[PDB]
Amino acid sequence: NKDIVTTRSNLYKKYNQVYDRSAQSFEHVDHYLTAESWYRPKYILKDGKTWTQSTEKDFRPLLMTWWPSQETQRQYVNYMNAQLGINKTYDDTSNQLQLNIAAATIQAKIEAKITTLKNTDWLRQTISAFVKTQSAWNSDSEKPFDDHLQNGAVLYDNEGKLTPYANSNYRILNRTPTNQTGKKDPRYTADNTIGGYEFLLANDVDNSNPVVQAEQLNWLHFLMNFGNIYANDPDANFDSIRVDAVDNVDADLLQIAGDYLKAAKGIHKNDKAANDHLSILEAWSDNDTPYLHDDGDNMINMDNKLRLSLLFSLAKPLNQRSGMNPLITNSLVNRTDDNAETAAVPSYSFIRAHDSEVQDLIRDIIKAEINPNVVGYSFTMEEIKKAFEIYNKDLLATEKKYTHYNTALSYALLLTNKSSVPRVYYGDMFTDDGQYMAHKTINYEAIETLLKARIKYVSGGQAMRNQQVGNSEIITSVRYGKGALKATDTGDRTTRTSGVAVIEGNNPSLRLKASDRVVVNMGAAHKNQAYRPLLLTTDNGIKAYHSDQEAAGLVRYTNDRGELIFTAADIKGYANPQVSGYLGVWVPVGAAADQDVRVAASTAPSTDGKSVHQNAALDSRVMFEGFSNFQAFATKKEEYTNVVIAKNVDKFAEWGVTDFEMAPQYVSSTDGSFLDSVIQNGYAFTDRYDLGISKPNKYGTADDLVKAIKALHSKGIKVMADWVPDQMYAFPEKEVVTATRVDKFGKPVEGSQIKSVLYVADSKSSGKDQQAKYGGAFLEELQAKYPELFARKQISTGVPMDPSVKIKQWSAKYFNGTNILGRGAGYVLKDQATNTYFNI
Ligand SMILES: C[C@H]1O[C@H](O[C@H]2[C@H](O)[C@@H](O)[C@@H](O[C@H]3[C@H](O)[C@@H](O)[C@@H](O)O[C@@H]3CO)O[C@@H]2CO)[C@H](O)[C@@H](O)[C@@H]1N[C@H]1C=C(CO)[C@@H](O)[C@H](O)[C@H]1O
Ligand SMILES: [Ca+2]
Repeated sequence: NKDIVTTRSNLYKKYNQVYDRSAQSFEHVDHYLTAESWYRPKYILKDGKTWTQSTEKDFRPLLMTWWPSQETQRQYVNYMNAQLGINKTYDDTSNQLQLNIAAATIQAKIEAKITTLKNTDWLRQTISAFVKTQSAWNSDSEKPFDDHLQNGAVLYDNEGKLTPYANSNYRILNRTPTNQTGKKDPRYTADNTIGGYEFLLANDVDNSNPVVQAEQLNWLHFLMNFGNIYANDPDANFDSIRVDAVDNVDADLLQIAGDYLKAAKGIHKNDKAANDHLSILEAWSDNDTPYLHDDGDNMINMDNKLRLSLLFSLAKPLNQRSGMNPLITNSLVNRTDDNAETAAVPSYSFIRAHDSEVQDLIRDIIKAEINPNVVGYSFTMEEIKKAFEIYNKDLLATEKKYTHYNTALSYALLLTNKSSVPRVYYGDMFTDDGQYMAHKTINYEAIETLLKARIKYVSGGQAMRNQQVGNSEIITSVRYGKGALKATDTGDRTTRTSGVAVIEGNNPSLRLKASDRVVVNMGAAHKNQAYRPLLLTTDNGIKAYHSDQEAAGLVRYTNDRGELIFTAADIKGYANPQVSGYLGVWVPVGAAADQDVRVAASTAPSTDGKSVHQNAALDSRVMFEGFSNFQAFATKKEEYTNVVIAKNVDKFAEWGVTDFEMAPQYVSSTDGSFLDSVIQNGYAFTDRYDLGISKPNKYGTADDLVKAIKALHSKGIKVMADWVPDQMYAFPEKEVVTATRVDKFGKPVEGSQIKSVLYVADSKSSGKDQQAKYGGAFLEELQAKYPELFARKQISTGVPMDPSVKIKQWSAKYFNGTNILGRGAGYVLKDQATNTYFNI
């Protein structure tokens, strides 16, 4: 209640009283005081000598003259004595007068050191360190930890009497696509659970708040007009988006993004529009794909079934590997005989991504050889570097203990499968660490060969076969050639010189019997035809054939029925750094050097109520995830990722890349509280609009980004922006909130001292950043052009988006809560007499 009276505390107690009752003599947060707060007293004991008359800019720790309890005063006195070379300690029976005289001595010698040592910085550090020793002011009162990635979270109370500026009518949690109405959707049964959880990392954005929802749409419009807005260059806009962390945010965002793409880009009218803005989800629940399909196929999800199938049938260690038939049937699309003009559901397919099956491997290495107590993905840079030593040796072993086997086999399937958009991971062609595109992996040659051949040969219907041979099994996968959807189609000239056969085994012990025959039906267009190898497993790796002349001596022929026939002389198991099993790829002889069997999207009207259609034109696309979490930091400008991308767009065009998925371009925060802010990938940020504008991002300056987008567009490659509405990191201004310790679903942890309790968070942006410039700056334009976006009543809330408020400054009122900050349950100071919080 406004008046810190200093009585029976410190011998010097009438000089230490507060300068005035003004708030400007206290370092306060929302007019509360913290254990680390400093204040301006009336007099300063200058050099610990003379009670200097004035105080001006002379702020001193409040813990120098005031304490919450006598026990804390004693702890402070013992601590500060040790810090200042005063060899006296006071145990739990010493009395008040002794403590006040000790505190006076400590004050005097503090002021001596302040005038000796130039500044007060050391005192800030020493006071905060002491405060961290106190359980009411550190992690101890925030325990027990839980399986939140960062050990826990607190949820901000919607009605806090002491913090009404942080109140909310929303904070509706866990409204995943499965759980969007607050009840588990009865349509979707592949996932038993509620399909996600609200609290993932750092400060959790409340995407149930209509004002926030509107600001998310503002941001989306900004990214898709980045060229126009920042550089007045319409050739430098992002073309599409990736929706990050779908299962940790309110699913209303899916309708908002879809609606926006329909209204602003017309993706629902024809395939040309849709494919010009092909947008994706990172949505891990198996309900998300049927959900997104019922929603209109306005975006596409990953095929997680196919992914797991590749992982467990090919990538895992030999003794943990599953049988091979899942590669055919355990997918969105059963590829036994895929003869459809248009598959039932669109999707993209991958084996590794910047996060998936990379940071998992680094964590495995750390947990098993460095620090067994590693928490989630909260690595230190030192742990990361020691782990990449192990990782990089394992990559080249024949017997891998940590990294994937059979990468080239995985890509042989991904890049010749029908009915999916493959997404190539950067770190599978180039090293996961090091400078951008500086070092090829051992699989670069095979993968590049596959990408080029995909342009030239991959089209038509598909047939996958699983054949038990000798002591093991193989699969064949065949594409019939352009224009041949069914195996009986005899084709035209281009059919004859396209199509492909892939043969794989996942067991190095594979031995065929002398009587075994692998009869690969190529299709009715390929009777009595010469075929040559594209990829062949060898003893030490994979031989790639880049031309018909490079393979001139290995030609073989189909019989009169269009069958290639293989025996033990052709197929056996191998064990080398690239293959644990067997891989062979064959193409028909004689395709023109410029043969291109891809197909452009039609402008014919769409008539089935979906926007994206998995047909030959979409199957003609290739997505490229163009970064690695663990890229080195550029040492000179020519090593900047976006600079290098601009310098190699010819390479991406020759690989058939149609969609370049760039890293998130937001300037990263540097708090190091998660992997993303340690290696600074772009997913941990404080300013949604700072795309390398105030400072370069890890990939270059904003002009480097503009030039990279233009260079990609100059080859017809579309460019994808990473929409990250889940969380934000490292806000520069503190705020006092009413909070409750919770699990990642928002359920309160009992036995917790944080329960409708004052808590100090970092949750205000500066008001002088890009957010303050652009926040809500396009809502009037968007409402004017597209009123129906603001008319829709969103599913989770029952109301429209609310664009009547612009978010120029983030504040706790717009967030569900935060990961625990190690500040404790009692950081906000109370008058001990009245058990009342101090306020000004
Ligand atoms: C942090 C990163 O992963 C997050 O999701 C993880 C899931 O919680 C895992 O369980 C795993 O999914 C399995 C499902 O739980 C399971 O039910 C099944 O349906 O599918 C999986 C097993 O087959 O997947 C994730 C492991 O990475 C989170 O949802 C995801 O969005 C996160 N990655 C992006 C987001 C951020 C934060 O902005 C960044 O940390 C990353 O770099 C982004 O890529
Ligand atoms: Ca969330």
